[PDB]
Amino acid sequence: WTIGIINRVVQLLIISYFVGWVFLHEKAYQVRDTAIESSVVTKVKGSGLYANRVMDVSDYVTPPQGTSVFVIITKMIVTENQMQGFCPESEEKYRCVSDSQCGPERLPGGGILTGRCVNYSSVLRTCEIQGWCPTEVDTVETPIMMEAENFTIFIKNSIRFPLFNFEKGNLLPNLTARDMKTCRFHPDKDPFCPILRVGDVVKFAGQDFAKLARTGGVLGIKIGWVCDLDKAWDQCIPKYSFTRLDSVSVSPGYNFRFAKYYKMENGSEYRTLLKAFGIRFDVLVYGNAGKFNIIPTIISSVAAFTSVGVGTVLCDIILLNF
Amino acid sequence: WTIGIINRVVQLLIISYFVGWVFLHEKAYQVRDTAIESSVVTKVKGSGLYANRVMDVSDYVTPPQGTSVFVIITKMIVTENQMQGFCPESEEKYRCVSDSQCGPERLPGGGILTGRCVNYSSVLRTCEIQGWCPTEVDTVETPIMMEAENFTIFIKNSIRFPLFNFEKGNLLPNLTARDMKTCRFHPDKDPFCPILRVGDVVKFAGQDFAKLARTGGVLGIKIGWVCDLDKAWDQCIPKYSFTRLDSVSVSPGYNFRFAKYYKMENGSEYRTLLKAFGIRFDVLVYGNAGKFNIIPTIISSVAAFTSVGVGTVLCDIILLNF
Amino acid sequence: WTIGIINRVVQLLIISYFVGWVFLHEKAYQVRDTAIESSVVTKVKGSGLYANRVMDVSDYVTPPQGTSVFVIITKMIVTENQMQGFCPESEEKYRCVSDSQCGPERLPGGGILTGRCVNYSSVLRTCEIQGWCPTEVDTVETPIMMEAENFTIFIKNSIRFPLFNFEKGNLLPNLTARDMKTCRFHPDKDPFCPILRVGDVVKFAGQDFAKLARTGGVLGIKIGWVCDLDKAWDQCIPKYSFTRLDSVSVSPGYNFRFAKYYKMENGSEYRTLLKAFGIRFDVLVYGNAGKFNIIPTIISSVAAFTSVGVGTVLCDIILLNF
Ligand SMILES: *[C@@H]1O[C@H](CO)[C@@H](O)[C@H](O)[C@H]1NC(C)=O
Ligand SMILES: *[C@@H]1O[C@H](CO)[C@@H](O)[C@H](O)[C@H]1NC(C)=O
Ligand SMILES: *[C@@H]1O[C@H](CO)[C@@H](O)[C@H](O)[C@H]1NC(C)=O
Ligand SMILES: *[C@@H]1O[C@H](CO)[C@@H](O)[C@H](O)[C@H]1NC(C)=O
Ligand SMILES: *[C@@H]1O[C@H](CO)[C@@H](O)[C@H](O)[C@H]1NC(C)=O
Ligand SMILES: *[C@@H]1O[C@H](CO)[C@@H](O)[C@H](O)[C@H]1NC(C)=O
Ligand SMILES: *[C@@H]1O[C@H](CO)[C@@H](O)[C@H](O)[C@H]1NC(C)=O
Ligand SMILES: *[C@@H]1O[C@H](CO)[C@@H](O)[C@H](O)[C@H]1NC(C)=O
Ligand SMILES: *[C@@H]1O[C@H](CO)[C@@H](O)[C@H](O)[C@H]1NC(C)=O
Ligand SMILES: [Mg+2]
Ligand SMILES: [Mg+2]
Ligand SMILES: [Mg+2]
Ligand code: NA
Repeated sequence: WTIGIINRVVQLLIISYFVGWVFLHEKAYQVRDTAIESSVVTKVKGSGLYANRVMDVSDYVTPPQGTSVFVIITKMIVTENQMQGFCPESEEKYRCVSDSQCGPERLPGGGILTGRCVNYSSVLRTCEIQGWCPTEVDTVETPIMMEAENFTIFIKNSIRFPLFNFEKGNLLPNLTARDMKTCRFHPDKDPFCPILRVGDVVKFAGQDFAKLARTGGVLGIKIGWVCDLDKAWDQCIPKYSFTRLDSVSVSPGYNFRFAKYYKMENGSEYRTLLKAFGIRFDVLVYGNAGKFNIIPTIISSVAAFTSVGVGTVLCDIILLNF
Repeated sequence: WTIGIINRVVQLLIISYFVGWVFLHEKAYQVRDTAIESSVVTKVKGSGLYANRVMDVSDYVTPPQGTSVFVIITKMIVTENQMQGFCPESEEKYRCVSDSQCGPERLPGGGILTGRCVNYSSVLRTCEIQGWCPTEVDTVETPIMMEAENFTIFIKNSIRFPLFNFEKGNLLPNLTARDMKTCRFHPDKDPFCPILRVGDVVKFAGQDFAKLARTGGVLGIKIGWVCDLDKAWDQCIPKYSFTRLDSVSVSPGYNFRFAKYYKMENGSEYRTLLKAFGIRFDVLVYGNAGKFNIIPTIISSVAAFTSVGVGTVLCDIILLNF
Repeated sequence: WTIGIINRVVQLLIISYFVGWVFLHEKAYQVRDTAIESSVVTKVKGSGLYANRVMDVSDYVTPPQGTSVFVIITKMIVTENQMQGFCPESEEKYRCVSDSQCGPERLPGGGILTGRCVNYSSVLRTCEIQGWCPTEVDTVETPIMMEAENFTIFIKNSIRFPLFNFEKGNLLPNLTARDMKTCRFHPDKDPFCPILRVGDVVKFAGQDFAKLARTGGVLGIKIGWVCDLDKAWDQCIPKYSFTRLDSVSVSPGYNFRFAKYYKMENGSEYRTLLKAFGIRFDVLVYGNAGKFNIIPTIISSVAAFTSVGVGTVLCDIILLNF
């Protein structure tokens, strides 16, 4: 009966269209490269005011070289002119009553205890320690450099898909509405401007510059490179997303210590101990490309052929049986 | 004969179970993401004693920001108060007899030679050089800061599987037997404590803190994120492994030079030249996840179908022929 | 007719050889690992002359620790002895006529403006600013440290393929024609020498050390690890390639600012502001290995079987029809 092949031909048409759109949708005919080889170079611009001092790129930016990870110092605690010596630590947790509870057995991971219970002040008695004297008082409150919000982060990214030897950069003057020296990344009005306003990045990650500058934090300028190398070089485009990575028992925020080391005319050594709070930026470059390949096109093809081949039989069984 | 389909039905049962367990075992039905997007933040705590000086985080930790790569200085060679000038180098390899063998042709990659053969001491005659005077004597023996062993490395890691947009952190208070502020990673008793005792990491990598602190070395806190995103968020868990990366013609160990730069009241410049030996830590974040997908489930399915389909024929040939 | 199976047997022979060589060529029987876990340690050696000063590793290398990203300073602009204070900026773009155009509305991202239009010199009138005084004059011309060309970059790389737990290093004394302490990477005469002459790397990337040292730049020592773990450990070998990553509205080159911070006997603070130009090196470690696997061998096998199975029919149709 001719209806049997019009039933069969219909079977083939429908089933094969479903399969075809599914595999055509998932690019099963494509091999994929997911090991993006990126190089990141960053440049920060801005000047701020902290106390009655002006902070510039050399002052609040560390490291200075512009790696994929860099810090903009917003707040900082200065313990000026420390000197190797003996002095009572200021932390209440070192509170003692007698030199009997200031032995090595107490606070092992801590600083170096002399073994004397000394009077830091009249209201606290703490174990004495050898080290940079006097000790740091990390419990006071200090201002934050608000100008940092208008600072700007320029991200130049040069990536390479090595499986296809397809290298490209994120500087695209045609894709940017404005000039490169003056544009400013807006996810909508200019999503390819490589210049990000700090405060902008803070918002894109959904965070408040006040609390963030106060406690410090870690943000991620995520650069995504999802590309179809079957298409044009013009189509491999970077998409910027933004997220906070520290999120959140443990106290949020981010701070590190570094000393400026000065020496005296007679030769004794002294340093300015700096506990720095700021915003660390991590440029996370992800990317994956896909090219037409003979092999995955063939495994996907075989898959589709056999699949439709069983579908038409099971459907003959379901229709006939009904 | 009904035995033919009981022979055939048995064929199908057995062969199909083998194939089924193999593919079910290898998760061939799953697509996999192997491009983990990790952010690493580290914090070291401890104080040590070196000579009659106390070293703290600002002193022995570099860089101070807590990147994925950081150094804990254990030993260091100080050449204090160098000054641009002329002086005889101290290395025997620069030994000369006359200014005839101290020409540019000799030791090209080396320092800057003046061309004079001068008497460094009474027992060595070396070519004179222009630079930081006096020269470094990197052949003496110095102590090591043993307290570093009790120092602690806190690793906060925030990773993201971008193919499934599955981000998660390694801070897991439920998975940790003790509190987070006080736990200590033990591969067995607390394998999810993010705090690693330095000496502990040294042992997990199978190394002796004495020789290591003496010569310096490179260790890897490997964080593995093998995950089945078909399963629960609770199942994506990090596994910490540890390894030494420098291993091993070339001299083992690890050392770098940095100068503390000081200036004089009259304006001449002088620096403290520091050859630092220590332990570099590299947090190597690896990870791969797998989710059920229609496409790999289909290619794997087709594979299994055709495979069993040929197996039953070859087995009919082997049984019948016998 | 026996010719039908000699036609069919020929069909099978030819078609199956084509398919077989194609899949055997693409290693479809192999699973692949593309997430290389590399550790990079670098060491630079050399001394150069800048002005009448000698620069050594501690002077021109930053950071000093030898990460995967490091800078060799070739040129630098010194603004010595800056001091918080008030002074007219020197950039023409801050040119003013009256204090009316030196309000916060002007040059928002810039430094901190006092609001006074002051006379920097007799030929320029600029807005006054609070900060490090005097201001930087980044428009003059300075020399470059040419010795840097003969400097040497030693790259020790320890990678790990985690899907197969296959770790290995790039130090291969057997593969190197000469000793390790004295070899020098030549793509041809010694492609496994881990020591790269700076100038050499500059050439391999197709660049001129003069213009590059003048304006600074970013180069990539690309280490490739393409490996067949079905083969011997001796066959997993690294291949060094070289490329310039900044390439190229925006001004080429690379420069960053850092200050050396000095303090006075009476306590006022002053710094040497350094705008550094040099060559940044990025060791880009890529790698992918492939091992024989049951699963991809099976999907590829099924693929080939069905494929040839349809080929012989379409060819019977093409031959018969002809
Ligand atoms: C580490 O601390 C313990 C106290 O908790 C102490 O007994 C031990 O001596 C310390 N280790 C070193 C090497 O000082
Ligand atoms: C950039 O713009 C010019 C127009 O002058 C065009 O010819 C060129 O193809 C564009 N390049 C890309 C990569 O779009
Ligand atoms: C150096 O001078 C300071 C005060 O000027 C003094 O406190 C210190 O003890 C001196 N150094 C030595 C080794 O006496
Ligand atoms: C590099 O060293 C050689 C000696 O090995 C010397 O002849 C040459 O001039 C040096 N290159 C530069 C740029 O100084
Ligand atoms: C953590 O513990 C609480 C118990 O109070 C539990 O409800 C929660 O689901 C746990 N979270 C995870 C991720 O296990
Ligand atoms: C600065 O003073 C030191 C000793 O105080 C002296 O050696 C040096 O020559 C002086 N600087 C100059 C340029 O003379
Ligand atoms: C940022 O700059 C604008 C001028 O463009 C200024 O009005 C605004 O107050 C600045 N933001 C902060 C936080 O100072
Ligand atoms: C290195 O050379 C020695 C020859 O003494 C040889 O026995 C050894 O197998 C070689 N190792 C490799 C990895 O080629
Ligand atoms: C410190 O001395 C310098 C000159 O020696 C002077 O310019 C400065 O004003 C002094 N510091 C203070 C706070 O007066
Ligand atoms: Mg304290
Ligand atoms: Mg020496
Ligand atoms: Mg300027
Ligand atoms: Na298949």
